[PDB]
Formats: sequence, structure tokens, C-alpha cells
Amino acid sequence: GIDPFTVSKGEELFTGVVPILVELDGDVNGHKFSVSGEGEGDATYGKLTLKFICTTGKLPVPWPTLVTTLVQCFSRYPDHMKQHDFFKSAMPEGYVQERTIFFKDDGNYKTRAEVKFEGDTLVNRIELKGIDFKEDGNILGHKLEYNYNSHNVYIMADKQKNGIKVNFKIRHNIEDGSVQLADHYQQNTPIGDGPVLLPDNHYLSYQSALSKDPNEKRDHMVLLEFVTAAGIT
Ligand SMILES: [Br-]
Ligand SMILES: [Br-]
Ligand SMILES: [Br-]
Ligand SMILES: [Br-]
Repeated sequence: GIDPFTVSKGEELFTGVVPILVELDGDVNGHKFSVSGEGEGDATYGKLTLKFICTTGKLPVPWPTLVTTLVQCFSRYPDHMKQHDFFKSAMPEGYVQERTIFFKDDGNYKTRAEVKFEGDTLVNRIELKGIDFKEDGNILGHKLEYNYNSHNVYIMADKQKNGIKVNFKIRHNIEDGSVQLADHYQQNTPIGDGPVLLPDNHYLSYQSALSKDPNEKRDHMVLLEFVTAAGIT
């Protein structure tokens, strides 16, 4: 645990608007890149507003393939489900979020992130490793639409890791009208040793919109996103 006093513990840190910083270093089939993002989250409304920039030049993969990787503590948990909010309960010390993302008939991403507070800022620091991609596939060939769909993200307790398991399927729209499936396997573990809320089975409901900043000439993505916990009552 932490200094008891630490003015705000877990949920108390998210009652207002919180600045967010995201830092990602990636390597996909040897194409190395980095991304930074900045914005804010308002968990009362499940609301995220973020702008991401590829800091190394051109992004070697489509932006939509990075949305899931690039802060589930900003989810709106209904009052009646407050006891199932693992993500906020881990704060401020935070949690490790690990994924494997299988792109159907193509490669996989494996990601490891630490999500925690650094002062007033909620920070998501990620490493991403992609292998087994087709150089002419939908990912390295940049054949995905710059858009995003709504999804449910399914959560269960992992009592052995004092954490959670998460799984879900993302369907990316291909430029020919077809669909590129990306199956997500996820686990989160607290960084601290204190108690955390281990949830009953439930899900998060996501809506996401991607756009561009008309005055931004670097390779970038503007993201608006709303996230709401559901599935209990
Ligand atoms: Br793109
Ligand atoms: Br999120
Ligand atoms: Br969109
Ligand atoms: Br469920």
C-alpha cells in the first residue's frame, strides 16, 4: 500500500477531469516507431479526449490498430457496480496491462503497459512488439479505413494474480468493404500490494470516433471515446 495519508486513494482520484499522458514504443516486423498522446479523462462520464502523434515520422501500421493499446480506469462504473471497478482500485500505484492481439490471417501484437499516476497525471507507458505480419497484408500494407466501431469488452476476475482477465474482438474495416478481425487476450495485475476490487463477470461498452486535426501536419490521430460498465442488473 501507500502513505495512509495519501490525499486521494483509488476512486477518489477520478472524481474530476484528469490529464492523461500516453507513451508508446513499438516494433512491428522490425519497423520501429514511437507515439505520444495527451488529453484528459472524465470518469464520471466515461469520457476520453486524446490526441496522439507519431514522434518518429510516419506510423508503419494503421492508427486504428493501436486504439486498444493506447486507460480503462476512466470507465464510467454505475453506482450499483462500483464494487467491481478493479482499474480505479489499483490506483495510484497502478496496474500492468498485458495483451496478445491476434490479427486474423496475419500477425500478432504483444503489448505490456504500466498505467499509474505520476502526480496529477494518469500515465500509460507501453511497449508493443509485432511479429509474423504480411508485408502486403492489411496492416503493413495500410489497407484499413481510418475509422472505428463500438465494442463490448468482457471482464472476469483472475484471483490467482489478484487481477483480471479480459477478452474481446475488434473488427477493423478494410478498404474493400471487408473486415479485419483482431482477437484480444488481456490480463491486468496490480503494481501495488494493497487490496483491489476483484469483479464479478461484466463488460465495458465502448464508442469511439477517430478524426484529424486540420492544423496538424505530423502523423496523428484525434480520439474521442466513451466507456461505460454494464452487465450487472
Ligand atoms: Br490509418
Ligand atoms: Br480505455
Ligand atoms: Br470513426
Ligand atoms: Br458479461
